Amino acid sequence: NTTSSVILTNYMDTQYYGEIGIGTPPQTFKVVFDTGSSNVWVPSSKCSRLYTACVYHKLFDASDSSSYKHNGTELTLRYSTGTVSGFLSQDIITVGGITVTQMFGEVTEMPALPFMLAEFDGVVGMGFIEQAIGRVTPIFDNIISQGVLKEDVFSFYYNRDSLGGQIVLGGSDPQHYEGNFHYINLIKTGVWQIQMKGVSVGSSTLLCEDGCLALVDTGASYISGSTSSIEKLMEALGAKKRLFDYVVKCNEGPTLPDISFHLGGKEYTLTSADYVFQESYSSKKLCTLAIHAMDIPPPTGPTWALGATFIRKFYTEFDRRNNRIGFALAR
Amino acid sequence: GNTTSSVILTNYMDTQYYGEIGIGTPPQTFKVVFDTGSSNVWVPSSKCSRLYTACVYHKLFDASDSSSYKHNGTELTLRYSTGTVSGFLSQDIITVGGITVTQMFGEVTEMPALPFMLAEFDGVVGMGFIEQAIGRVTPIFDNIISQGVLKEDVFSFYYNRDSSLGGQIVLGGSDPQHYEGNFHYINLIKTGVWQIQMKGVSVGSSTLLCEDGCLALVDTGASYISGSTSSIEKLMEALGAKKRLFDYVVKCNEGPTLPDISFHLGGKEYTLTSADYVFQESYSSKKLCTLAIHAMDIPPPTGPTWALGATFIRKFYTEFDRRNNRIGFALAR
Ligand SMILES: CCCCNC(=O)[C@H](C)C[C@H](O)[C@@H](N)C[C@H](CNC(=O)c1ccccc1OCCCOC)C(C)C
Ligand SMILES: CCCCNC(=O)[C@H](C)C[C@H](O)[C@@H](N)C[C@H](CNC(=O)c1ccccc1OCCCOC)C(C)C
Repeated sequence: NTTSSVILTNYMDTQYYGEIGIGTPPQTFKVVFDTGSSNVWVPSSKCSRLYTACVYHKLFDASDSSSYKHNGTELTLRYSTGTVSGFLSQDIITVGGITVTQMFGEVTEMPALPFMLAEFDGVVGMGFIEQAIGRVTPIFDNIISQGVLKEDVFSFYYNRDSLGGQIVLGGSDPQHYEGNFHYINLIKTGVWQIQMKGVSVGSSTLLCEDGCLALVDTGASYISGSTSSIEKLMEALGAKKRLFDYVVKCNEGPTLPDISFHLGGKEYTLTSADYVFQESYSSKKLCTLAIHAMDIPPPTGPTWALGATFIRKFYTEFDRRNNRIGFALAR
Repeated sequence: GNTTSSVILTNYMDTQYYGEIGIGTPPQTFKVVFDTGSSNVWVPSSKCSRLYTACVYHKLFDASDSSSYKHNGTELTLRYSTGTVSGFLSQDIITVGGITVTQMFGEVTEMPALPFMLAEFDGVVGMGFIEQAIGRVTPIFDNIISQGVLKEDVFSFYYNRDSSLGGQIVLGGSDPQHYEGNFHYINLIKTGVWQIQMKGVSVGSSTLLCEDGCLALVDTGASYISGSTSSIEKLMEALGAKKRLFDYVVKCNEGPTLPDISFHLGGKEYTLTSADYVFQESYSSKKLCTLAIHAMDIPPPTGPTWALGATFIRKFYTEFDRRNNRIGFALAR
């Protein structure tokens, strides 16, 4: 019976990473926990000094984990934000309390933009075996294997910028949501994607009636749409593009409509407050939105994806055993 | 025997963790610190001259309202690492969460404003052993233990990342809703004090410091992790932080990059990443955020020691096991 709770760090509301320890003795890295992919990886005490990205991070030393059993496979993880390439090996990862012996990637090649913007070191994928590049069996399907935690559900709390945020493997941590869940169902097992039958703005449904797809990605900073969805949405908030990104001007952020994401029956609404990055109400300044365009490519893509922005407002729970997702007001 | 009481605590800015005791019949309630570095109990006294303006700003024990107060009057002076208080003895019934003890305590009559003008708590409930209690005033935990009440002769401290309950002490056990993983116990070097042998602090990668060994008192009534000036400043050299008089300070936009500090308590490696020890009020180029580790030299009564205060208890649930004279740490949640 377990609830293993991993406490997270909220770095500027653009990224929340918590920590695993790998090896015996454990070597701890800060990692993001990603429901949009399935492979666990950390940098290697091997990663080329010329990837400022290796240099900078923390690096796994395969020769200090007594328990380490190498394997070899050149792994190539193409992520929607950049592609890392390393080689596969085995050790003991400690998650919270739990201890799983898990094959992971040792990243060797690591392309600086963006993993040097990564304030973290690696990713644990809470995704599916079906997404796992090279059928390496993911940590949750594997922790599940040993049968220790008490429900195979795991949930995410992301806090506003303090606690920071937590993952609870085994159930929900009830102090951080209010009311009871209402679940939405996976379209097909293999992805934590669900169906939005619309995105409204204030009142009027603007797009995505005759619904479009929703990836629920905990390893994502924002709400994302296709360039042109996001276009029409910005176009309606009044928000305008500055150079990179869209802004609105701070004193007017109170004015903006709500977006409402109609997920299966219910409506998950977000106010200006939840999506405008409000460093003041100054009349004299521009304030960024936390909704962003990002083209996800088509295995998985092209899809809208609900990352941190959504999850700060709604506690999410990933009900692995019923292949569905729950949401409740987070607090 | 069998009982567990739990005291609840209020967390003021991860710096002050105070709970509340009731002394007297009727009870005068006082906000106090449950301190494992000292072993006397004291509260400000009605007789404190209000020229000490800490006594103007605190709540005082007016002993002519307790029907139970038993005079005793021996003066004692309490010399803490941060400042000294002086006063005399008294006896009355203190309540420490449900449990009731008659207890000899100090009525403090001279309370120097620095640093107690700065303290949200009114007094101290020393949780140490009798070998460090000034004047042998048999410590509150030995009194509850002679009462035959508790399920186990242990107390546990849970200090919470501030922001709903601030923390919780359990008397007689350990609450497994605030720890995960298994306990890890480190034995005491001597009986008399909650101090354990520690070998090597690691900044980032290599055992930078306390290589061969040094002591670590695990003091719940202290906000920071302390180390000897002669040793912290080298740790501080490495982290590259600045001295600003009483604390250390780093340019705020560095914080979230500063290398993990690791502690080697008795056979495992307890580790703080840079959230754990950095008071991130900003991510600016300007603004200096404060590191929550700073130097301070505990005097050689209790050796010169590293003191592991609320920055470590905040991550590892601590069970002070008096019964086997050892301290166990586990993960907090
Ligand atoms: C198996 C190959 C992946 C297939 N699936 C995908 O690519 C999904 C569309 C999305 C994918 O999971 C995506 N979440 C990956 C993320 C993206 N991370 C970054 O690119 C990243 C780098 C620097 C700074 C921030 C970044 O995002 C962190 C967001 C997490 O904080 C909540 C991983 C690497 C932590
Ligand atoms: C029995 C006499 C032995 C004295 N020995 C010692 O001085 C010990 C080594 C340290 C001692 O435990 C020390 N921690 C005492 C504490 C320290 N507190 C303060 O100095 C202090 C003053 C103002 C504001 C806060 C302070 O710290 C409280 C921190 C507790 O919150 C976790 C007392 C005065 C409440």
